[PDB]
This record gives sequence, C-alpha cells and structure tokens, in this order.
Amino acid sequence: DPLLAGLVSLDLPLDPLWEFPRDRLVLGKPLGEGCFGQVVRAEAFGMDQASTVAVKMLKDNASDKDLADLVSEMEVMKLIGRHKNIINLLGVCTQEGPLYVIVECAAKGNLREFLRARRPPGPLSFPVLVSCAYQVARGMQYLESRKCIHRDLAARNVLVTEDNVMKIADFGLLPVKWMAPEALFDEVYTHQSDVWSFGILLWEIFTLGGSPYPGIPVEELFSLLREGHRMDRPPHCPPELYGLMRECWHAAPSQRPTFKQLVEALDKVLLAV
Ligand SMILES: *CCC(=O)Nc1ccc(CN2C(=O)N(c3cc(OC)cc(OC)c3)Cc3cnc(Nc4ccc(N5CCN(C)CC5)cc4)nc32)cc1
Repeated sequence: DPLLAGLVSLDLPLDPLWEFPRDRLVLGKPLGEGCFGQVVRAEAFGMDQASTVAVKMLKDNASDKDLADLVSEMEVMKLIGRHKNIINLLGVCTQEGPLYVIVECAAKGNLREFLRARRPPGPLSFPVLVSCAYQVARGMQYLESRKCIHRDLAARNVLVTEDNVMKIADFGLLPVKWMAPEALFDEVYTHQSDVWSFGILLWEIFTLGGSPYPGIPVEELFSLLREGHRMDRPPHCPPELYGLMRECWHAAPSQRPTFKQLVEALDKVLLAV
C-alpha cells in the first residue's frame, strides 16, 4: 500500500478549526471490536481538566483504502455540525504523528444491547422507551436538515451515554431488514427511506432489542415485502405507537411521516407520561 508503505510522514492538511494537541490526549482501552477500524477510549484535557472521549485510528495493518475511509469520515463529520443526539466530532490529530479522530464516547454501548441487558424476567418503562425513540428522531431530524441520509439506521447504530442520551453513530461515511423497499429493489435512498428504517428501529425499541422479521430468511424478505408483509405489534407497545410504525412502513414514501412529525408526535406522548 503506496501511501502507508512509502511515506515516513503523512502530510494531511492542517485544519485549525479542528486540530487537537496530542499531548492533551491520553489513550486507553479498546472499545467494541474491530470491524470498523480501531477505536479506543481516551481522556482528553481542556475539551483545564479531563473528559472521556473515543478515538479512532488506523489498525496496524491498515490499507491505503482504510486511510482514505478514515479521512473521508472525518471530513464528513466536520461538515455535519454538532447536535446532542449524534456522535459529534470533537477534534483531530493530523500533524506530526499518527492520524487520530476524536469523537464523543457513549459509555453504555449500542441501543440494542442496552435494551436486551435490561429486559424483565420498571427499568424499560413506557416513558424510557418513548424517550429513546424521541431522542433518535431528534437526531435524524437534525441529520435530515443537514442533507445527510443515513442509509443504515438501526438500534445497533444508536449509542447510549452515561446519562442515557441517545446518539446516532455511522451517519458519516444484516442491514437488509432495515431497508425500505425502494432501497431494497431500486437502490434508491432518501430521507423517507430513513423513516422506514426508523420504523424498524421503533419496533426494535418496543420489543426490547428484538430482531426484525423473526424466522424469516433474508432471501424471502424481497417477495414478502412485495406481497405487503409487515411486522405485528410488539406486546410492550400501545396501538397508537404501533400506528406510527405502520405509517413509517407505508409503501409510498410520501405517505410516511417526516422526522419533524415523528419528533412532534413522540414529544406529545412524553408530556402525557
Ligand atoms: C463489528 C462490530 C463492531 O465491532 N462494532 C463497533 C465497533 C466500535 C464501536 C465503538 N464506537 C465508535 O466506533 N464510535 C464512533 C467512531 C467514529 O469515528 C469517526 C464515528 C462514529 O459515528 C459517526 C462513532 C463512537 C463510539 C462512542 N462510544 C462508544 N462506546 C462504547 C462503549 C461500550 C461498548 N461495548 C461494546 C460491547 N460490549 C460487549 C460492551 C461494551 C461499545 C461502545 N463506542 C463508540 C462500536 C461498535
């Protein structure tokens, strides 16, 4: 791999808006596993005193394509801007050392595992669940306003902080069960296909980390969706929230709610409870 094998130093351009001093960073233990590169917990000073963050870097066997992908993800996160319910870029280290991309840490892991660990034989009351759904819709509303189509919205892609704040990951760049029909069949992706995926995520939330379309092989999902198959109401789900899911899975993208409406609708349920 030319660039990584050939250069003693990697002369990425200095962006002063984002560059973070390496000596104010303390690298710690690895985070998750290793399918999306190498990510570690770290402490960052003066983001005065410390705070916990997550740091992505190249695995020691990275290819030039891994380098390009890390850089591109970095660049995309710079343009998207900050919001409470997404994993935010906090800084980069590009000058005179290894490439480090510093983002927000979410101590409790992804939403699917958070929910499943806390299943009852309470903790996952109706208000907690609606709050999860609400927070994710707010993040998606933000992303949509920044013209960012996620394309892989799922509970495994939503991370949970120490304070139970939902944060969407992988906004900057088997998934088939989260894909809208127009994306499944015609590889078309729009904000309204993210809304479909959000419907699946909603079902995920109210089955407390359940797996979508249980018992069904991915190969048959094509025709099943074509024949108009839809998942049924989760036991932990009032008919009015199920109505929301079903609307998100409208065959016609224009007849699905927008994220603005999902936020307003879920906000209402929260005030009531
Ligand atoms: C192949 C499956 C797999 O390994 N998935 C996976 C890998 C790594 C992470 C960790 N991340 C993460 O990648 N973050 C991130 C980086 C980044 O780079 C620019 C961009 C992002 O979105 C745009 C996100 C962020 C992040 C924030 N917090 C956490 N916290 C975390 C805490 C605990 C855990 N656990 C996982 C599993 N188990 C059993 C216990 C605890 C994971 C993550 N992580 C990341 C996530 C998934």
